[PDB]
Amino acid sequence: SMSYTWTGALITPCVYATTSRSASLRQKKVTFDRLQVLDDHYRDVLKEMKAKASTVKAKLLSVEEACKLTPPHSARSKFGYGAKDVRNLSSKAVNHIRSVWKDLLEDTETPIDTTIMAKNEVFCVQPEKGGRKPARLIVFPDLGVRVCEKMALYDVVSTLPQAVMGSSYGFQYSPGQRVEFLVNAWKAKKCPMGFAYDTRCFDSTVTENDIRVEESIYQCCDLAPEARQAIRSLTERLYIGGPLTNSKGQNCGYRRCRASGVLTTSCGNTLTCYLKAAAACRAAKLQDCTMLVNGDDLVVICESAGTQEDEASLRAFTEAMTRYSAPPGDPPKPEYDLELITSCSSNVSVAHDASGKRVYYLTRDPTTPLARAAWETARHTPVNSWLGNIIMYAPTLWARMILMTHFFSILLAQEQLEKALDCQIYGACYSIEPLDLPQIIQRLHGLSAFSLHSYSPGEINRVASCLRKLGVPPLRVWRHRARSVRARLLSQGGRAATCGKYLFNWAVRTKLKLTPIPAASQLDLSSWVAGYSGGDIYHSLSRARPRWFM
Ligand SMILES: O=C(O)/C=C/c1ccc(NC(=O)C2(NC(=O)c3ccc4c(C5CCCCC5)c5n(c4c3)CC(=O)Nc3ccccc3-5)CCCC2)cc1
Ligand SMILES: CNC(=O)c1c(-c2ccc(F)cc2)oc2ccc(-c3cccc(C(=O)NC(C)(C)C(=O)Nc4nncs4)c3)cc12
Repeated sequence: SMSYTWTGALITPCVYATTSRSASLRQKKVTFDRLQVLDDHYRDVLKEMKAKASTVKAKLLSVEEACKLTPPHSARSKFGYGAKDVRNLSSKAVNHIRSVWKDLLEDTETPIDTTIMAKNEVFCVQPEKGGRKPARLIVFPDLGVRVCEKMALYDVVSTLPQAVMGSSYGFQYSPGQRVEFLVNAWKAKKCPMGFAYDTRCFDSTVTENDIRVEESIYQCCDLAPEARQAIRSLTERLYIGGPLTNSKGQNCGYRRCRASGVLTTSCGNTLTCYLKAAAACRAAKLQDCTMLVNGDDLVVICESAGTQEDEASLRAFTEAMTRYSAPPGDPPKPEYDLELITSCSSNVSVAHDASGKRVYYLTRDPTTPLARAAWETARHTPVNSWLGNIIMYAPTLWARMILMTHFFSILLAQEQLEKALDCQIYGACYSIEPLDLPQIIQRLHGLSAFSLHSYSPGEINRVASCLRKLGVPPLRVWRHRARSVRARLLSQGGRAATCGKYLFNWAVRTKLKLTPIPAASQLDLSSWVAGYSGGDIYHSLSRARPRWFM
């Protein structure tokens, strides 16, 4: 069937940023009929997956438990109540949720309406690479449905993917753990080879059968009968597809593929992609495959059988994936250095800590993080990629020298260090206090993140070239600026001084010996686990039992 059908009704809205005018170009790309042929390899992997799912027990979340997970800036309900009312357990919201739930338990076929919108993403615009890129589409049900999804499937999506995929489940890793997995995977092979597999419009390639296969995996859990019916009804009425409505309330068409704004988007895409990829590994007869699946993103580390054999295996892998209804965007390239694989726009690099020891870390081209940050300083935005980039890429030269320096000088100038901000980062929305960045960074990357030096020439040159291209002052200017920022932060004591000490040690002539932050142990990061991209999940950072002297 067709991934989408359109009535022709325009997608209405509620460093450059893509608008809902360029959404028409995206519609042509994402619209196509799907051809899917399955085999024994696919059925075998599926059964092995289902067998692992069988070990899972999932709790049914209460109205309140589910309400408390709602982001405060989550799109308001067309039934006149919003994220705040939900979070506050307002009788109108709670009563409207209890009815949506009842309807899911009682109505098994009626499609649920979804809202289609364009996601305004800030970019740079490379004139050498060609032209502009279209805006991505966000398909999501009403607030009431969204709370019900959490009641039925939050515990499923939090525990099932790791039970099924184990170490292959990307979303379970902090950036430091992800790198540890990749490096060990690489080191474990006699002669390693690796590649990234990028599917052309993954959500669109997802068939209504793919969606039932994943409900079949969810159905292996020990579920409460209401959770079972909710999963069943949500599959038929929402996940397999339904009608598309713009912000103006007009019908835009109909969908028969993955909805990007549902709780099961990351989880379902991970399971689906893993299933197809593990099946394709067998079809292409790759030896000793290690997979890292992160939503629609895939990295395979296998055993090299020689340049010509490896190229042959990859073509076979692609042919299998295509049959499974997962054709590639760009055909995969085999790589013989781990640092050469690019996935989730990232690559593994190496540096030294304070004692000369090697430390691996994730990095990426800084152009987009810098442009988005340049836009975010220019105009107030409710979701800051800059803070997600600091947290995600804390060990990188560019996050430390440019992002940290620039934004702490602004927070200093606005006496807003204490003010919690909402940060994006791939999936879920996080409420983070900039003053907590050192503990966060220590927890996610290690104390070494504050002592990294001896960066590779390639990384240094990438960062420097990028600054020149974007009209950003050079690294020597940033070192100067970070010395004032540091000085002013130190003079403020407490967490602010820790920000100056730890985050800006790189800027001082004679380096300070940095001890582990004591308060880093008391931060609760238990929730940080799974990917909830479109999942509408809110996690505000908390600390159990704070020691007074902190
Ligand atoms: O050779 C030497 O010895 C010294 C050279 C040198 C060169 C330029 C300056 N510039 C400045 O001081 C000013 N801008 C900046 O000091 C500035 C800071 C951050 C900037 C950023 C981003 C960086 C990431 C965080 C958000 C801010 C961008 N641009 C920046 C400019 C350049 C700009 O204007 N816009 C963009 C556009 C896209 C990408 C980045 C930028 C402030 C007053 C005059 C302009 C200072 C020193
Ligand atoms: C298959 N591809 C991959 O696995 C990735 C590769 C890659 C690159 C090159 C390779 F040769 C291989 C793999 O680079 C990546 C960069 C980022 C992400 C990512 C995506 C989603 C969440 C988080 C995350 O870390 N988010 C934060 C809140 C910062 C976090 O800390 N999350 C946590 N989640 N649980 C505990 S902590 C990170 C994933 C990949």
